[PDB]
Amino acid sequence: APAGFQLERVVILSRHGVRAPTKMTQTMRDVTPHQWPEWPVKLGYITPRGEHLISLMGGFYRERFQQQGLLPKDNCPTPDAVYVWADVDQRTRKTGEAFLAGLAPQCDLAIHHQQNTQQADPLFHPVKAGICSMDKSQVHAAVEKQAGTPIETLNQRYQASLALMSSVLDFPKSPYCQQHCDFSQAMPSRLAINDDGNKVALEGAVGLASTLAEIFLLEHAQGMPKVAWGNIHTEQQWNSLLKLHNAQFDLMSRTPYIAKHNGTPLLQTIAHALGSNITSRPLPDISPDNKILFIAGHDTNIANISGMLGMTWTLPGQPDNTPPGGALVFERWVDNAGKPYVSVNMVYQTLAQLHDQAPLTLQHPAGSVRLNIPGCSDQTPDGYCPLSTFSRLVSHSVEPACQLP
Ligand SMILES: [Cl-]
Ligand SMILES: [Cl-]
Ligand SMILES: [K+]
Ligand code: NA
Repeated sequence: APAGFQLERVVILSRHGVRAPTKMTQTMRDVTPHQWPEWPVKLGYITPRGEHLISLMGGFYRERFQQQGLLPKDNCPTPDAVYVWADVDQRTRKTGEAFLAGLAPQCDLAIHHQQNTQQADPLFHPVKAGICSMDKSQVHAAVEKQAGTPIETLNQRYQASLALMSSVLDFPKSPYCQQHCDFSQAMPSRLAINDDGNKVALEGAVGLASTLAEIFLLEHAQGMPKVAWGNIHTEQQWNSLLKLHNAQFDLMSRTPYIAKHNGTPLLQTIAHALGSNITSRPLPDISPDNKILFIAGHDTNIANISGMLGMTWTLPGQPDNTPPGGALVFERWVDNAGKPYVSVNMVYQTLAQLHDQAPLTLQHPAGSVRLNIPGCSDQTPDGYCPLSTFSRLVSHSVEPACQLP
């Protein structure tokens, strides 16, 4: 950092770690003659390896923040300094615990989360929680705007990637094709919404391939002996398959109309934690002297925040834009005249770092991409957005109806 700059605190919005598939539907089984490999935990759970991998990130964060004077160079942080808010799911709660175990091994720290884990946390899922609702016609129009073309035509944008997915699956030899054969032709894209407008999905080949491609990446990150039945051989193939996943996320999570309805609570919380002079539902029991706020959520949350702030990225060595344990790290810096700024980085394990379970240290670091905020036209060439500007950008991107009551 520049002479005189001081790191005052950090807010980390992290995806959970490596998990088993959330579901394995009959369509997912039917589109390949091969058998999907069994995971060593319940569907949707983080695996012990996933936990380990998150702890490696915690250790990296410890080294980075110690070097910047934010945490002590040895022995436990004071507990007021570090706070975890995790979503209700096993995968997110255990990610929060694994982060603490890497950040502060054998320190007696515990996470926080919503008391009732059987209901949505409106910080992560305000629409499912009933805080606000989307208008179905507006969703359809906003997704088309984001795609730049009618959604029914989306497969035509991804012919090579869909053909590769077909070959990796051996789709033409699949029970699906014995009952219903070209992967793209068989499964045209369409946007499906429930009656209330609170459940939205991209149906068809791109949506399905997005899910499958992420499962292969997860298998790889889990160190399974057979990933995609041995059918992914090259970096180009990984990139081509994950292109479908990143596109699905751009459409279904980055699209600003959707992103602000799902992301308002989190963006307000993050901004407030960085020092924006706004009203935000307080996190229970958080200290005024908090230095590190770690929020354990989902890929969709990171994508929503990216859409609200107009941030886009590609991660060297990591084909998924929202990889397991990848996090947006928001840093509040002040210069020697006491002016506050926000920097934002995407910090992540490369595909190799996941697969190899690489130790992460300052000498052998996690990946990190410094982000441009396009609306922050005063952002410095070295990446610092004046907090006063960041605050105004947040204020214009949030949906007031979706603020936590
Ligand atoms: Cl289990
Ligand atoms: Cl495991
Ligand atoms: K900028
Ligand atoms: Na999945």
